[PDB]
Amino acid sequence: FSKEESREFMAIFPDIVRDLTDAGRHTDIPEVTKRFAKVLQYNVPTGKKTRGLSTVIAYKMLEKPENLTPENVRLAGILGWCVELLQASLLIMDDLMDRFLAINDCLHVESSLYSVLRKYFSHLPCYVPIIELFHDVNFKTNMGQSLDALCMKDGRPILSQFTMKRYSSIVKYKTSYYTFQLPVSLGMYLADMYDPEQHRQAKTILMEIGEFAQIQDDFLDAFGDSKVGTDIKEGKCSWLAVVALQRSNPAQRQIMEEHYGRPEPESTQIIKNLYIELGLPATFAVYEEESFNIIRTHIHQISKGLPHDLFFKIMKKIYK
Amino acid sequence: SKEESREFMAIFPDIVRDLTDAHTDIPEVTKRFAKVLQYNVPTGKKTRGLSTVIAYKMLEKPENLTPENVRLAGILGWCVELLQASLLIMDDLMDRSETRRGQPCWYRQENVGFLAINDCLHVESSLYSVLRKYFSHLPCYVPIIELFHDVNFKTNMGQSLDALCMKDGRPILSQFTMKRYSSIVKYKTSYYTFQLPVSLGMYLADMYDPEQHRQAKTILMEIGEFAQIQDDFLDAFGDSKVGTDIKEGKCSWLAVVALQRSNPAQRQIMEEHYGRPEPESTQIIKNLYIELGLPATFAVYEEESFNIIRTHIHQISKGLPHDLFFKIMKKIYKR
Ligand SMILES: CC(C)=CCC/C(C)=C/COP(=O)(O)OP(=O)(O)O
Ligand SMILES: [Mg+2]
Ligand SMILES: [Mg+2]
Ligand SMILES: [Mg+2]
Ligand SMILES: [Mn+2]
Repeated sequence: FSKEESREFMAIFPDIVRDLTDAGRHTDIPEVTKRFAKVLQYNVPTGKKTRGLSTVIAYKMLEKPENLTPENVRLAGILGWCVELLQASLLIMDDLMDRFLAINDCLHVESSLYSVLRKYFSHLPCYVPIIELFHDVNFKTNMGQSLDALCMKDGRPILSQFTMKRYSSIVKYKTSYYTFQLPVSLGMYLADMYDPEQHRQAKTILMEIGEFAQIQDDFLDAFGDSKVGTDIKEGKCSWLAVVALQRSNPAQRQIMEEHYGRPEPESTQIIKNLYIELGLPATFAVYEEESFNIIRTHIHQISKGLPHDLFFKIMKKIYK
Repeated sequence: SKEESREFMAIFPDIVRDLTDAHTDIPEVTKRFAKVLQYNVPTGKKTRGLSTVIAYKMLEKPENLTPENVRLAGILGWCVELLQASLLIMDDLMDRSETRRGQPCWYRQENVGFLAINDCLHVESSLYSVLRKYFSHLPCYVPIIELFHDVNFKTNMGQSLDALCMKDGRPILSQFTMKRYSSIVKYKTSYYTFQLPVSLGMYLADMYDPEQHRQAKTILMEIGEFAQIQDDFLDAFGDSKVGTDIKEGKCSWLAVVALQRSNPAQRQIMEEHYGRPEPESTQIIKNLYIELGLPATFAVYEEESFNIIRTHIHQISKGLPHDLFFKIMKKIYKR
């Protein structure tokens, strides 16, 4: 992202906080409104805002050059901040259901994005498609979180649940819809692109990129140079665990049953040793090359009047 | 009414099918979501959902009250019940409560716990899918979506304000003012319980005049304040649900008025014993409420508030049926 794109995007955030904390309204509840400003300030605008900035970039690469006014690019930035409010609610729910934050802050922050949408977009033709997209993405993300939870019982991973079909569904519902589809579909709607066939062609490619993104992340959790990866300790339905179970003989499966999802550092090393024995690094290398080629082909084939350069830019960001 | 109750209850199974059986790649999680809805949504009194139907029936032109429109009002009532179910799932986890409507709290069910947070957000998100299915073609669609999102935001402000009356699980009695109490009740309870059903009835009746919505709101916030004060009173003075407001350190009307009326010695009993787990501390607080004459104070408030609200309803500007607001008063005051 350019300095100009980043600075213009960041310039919106203080307005969003003022909008949501009723600045100029003279509220009857100033204590809790001031607290909510801190919830937003402490949790929403920090670090990389990749999903929010991707919303702006998607809009800039989908819209007609003539319509790329400072006003329309600022609307794209506001949609980007609504994606970041959703991201912040999800990260808050993560901080809560593993560990100042109150349990209802995740609900509150999620609800706040709809107030921002009403303020800035309610008079535009894209309003209803955009709110329905956020509604649908919220519901599907919750389904993905529940499907992930159905892989654990009484603090132990259920290895019979670790199928590639279930893994692919968790990644799609829990992560890819809100991370990859939502920014691009928002850019399309702000560009007055409503055609279901266009959204569908974008979705096919974005779910493929999202699957590689999570598989790469799962690979690096164990095999990256260090955050220090805890997927094995936490019993996560990781791509590595799924493929290990596909590749295991009965003796190797017994090692997974005994040592996967255990707190002891030695058990994490036993699983890493089994992943090495099973050739998961070589399997990832083959998958990275094969998935790159398939996705590149699908982007070359993209039709329905969609630009290729947006999808190539997304693919190159993930694959480097 | 038997007919109203049965017609309303008949809609629930269709809504569960709409939300779980219309994602064919993930049947395990749709089957689980059906159980989340079946446990948390349809077993209560459904006062708020039924009140949405009654509000609509009293706001709509009699000649437009078709079975089809009454069913739409019922679907909106179930969306209110979905919102409430999400809120109580979350509140029960936050308050670590044992039971709700005489069932174990959802978060206490095997392998839920903090996953109740995801179930809360899921149940709330689900009502917008119901709205899209049945209302997307109607002029009331966007006002209704916006009302649900705004009431969710305001209810969260109420829940967070309630939490600013506690520090590390101990009540902050300096926070227990009638001003803060009134604000908690308005935002945490009255908006979703009283404003939302009536405003939904108004929108389905194509009544969009913000001033009609404002006048309804003034009366409904007054009725909602009495409703919560009565509930607080009965938590301590009701005849056996066994009330635990004292043990929980709740910012109750009884605690607020006790602090107004207390001499320094009585204040110290509140400081020492309010929000403690020991049964004898609850007894000490109840005994202080008796010493301070809170029963007589409630009896006077019940009489005066009834008369003041009846006066305000008589003054409601034409367009709104006084009968609707009197019917709500009669439900709450039982007269
Ligand atoms: C944003 C959220 C989660 C709002 C909760 C709304 C609500 C009605 C809580 C119950 O209040 P309470 O805990 O004072 O009373 P009860 O005794 O009914 O739990
Ligand atoms: Mg990871
Ligand atoms: Mg509670
Ligand atoms: Mg009560
Ligand atoms: Mn509570």
